[PDB]
Amino acid sequence: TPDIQMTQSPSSLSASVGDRVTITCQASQDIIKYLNWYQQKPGKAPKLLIYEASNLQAGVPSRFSGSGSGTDYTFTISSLQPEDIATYYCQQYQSLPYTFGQGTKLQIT
Amino acid sequence: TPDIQMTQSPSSLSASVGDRVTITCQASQDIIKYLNWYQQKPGKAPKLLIYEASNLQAGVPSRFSGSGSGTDYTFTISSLQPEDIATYYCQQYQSLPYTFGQGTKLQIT
Repeated sequence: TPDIQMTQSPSSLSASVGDRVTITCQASQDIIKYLNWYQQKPGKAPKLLIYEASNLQAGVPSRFSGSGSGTDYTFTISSLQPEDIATYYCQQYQSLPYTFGQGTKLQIT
Repeated sequence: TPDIQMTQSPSSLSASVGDRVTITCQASQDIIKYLNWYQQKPGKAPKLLIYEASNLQAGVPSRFSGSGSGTDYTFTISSLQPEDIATYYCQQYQSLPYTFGQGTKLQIT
């Protein structure tokens, strides 16, 4: 069985405080809605932000949101803040092995 | 609902090539068997090694194995190899939000 390949773009981004930022993920096969988004700050374990494409988890600020279906999904930060500097990942769980996108490093200009 | 907290030990380990290495992960509540193990090399995304406590994924060397149930789980490398140097994490998926242990950094002496 071929793995499902997740393609994330862009691989790095720098923006100013208060700007809007979007990250996309595309799957090589339809995964219906089974996609998660994680945040990882340096030296730390990943933290689940959004479950099943669009369900925001507890303790996550409302300026984060997720959308999409089929093969194409989007992660949005409506107003970038300093504490948001991290690497962000998408992950599919439609089929084993679960795979991650390559990651987007976010930095402030 | 309280989160389920995962406690991983040790947080860091140094060992020689050919040694046996074990990493433990304990949950603050019974998670039955719903625990995954991931490998992460620096600058790279995590890779799923083991699903539902003991099911080894494709492409993974047979020197890796997983065991446990209830609240206590173990990850074993039967013979440490240089390509094994990475950070390893456990993750529960019995309840949302899914949580990770703090990670074990593995290095060679």
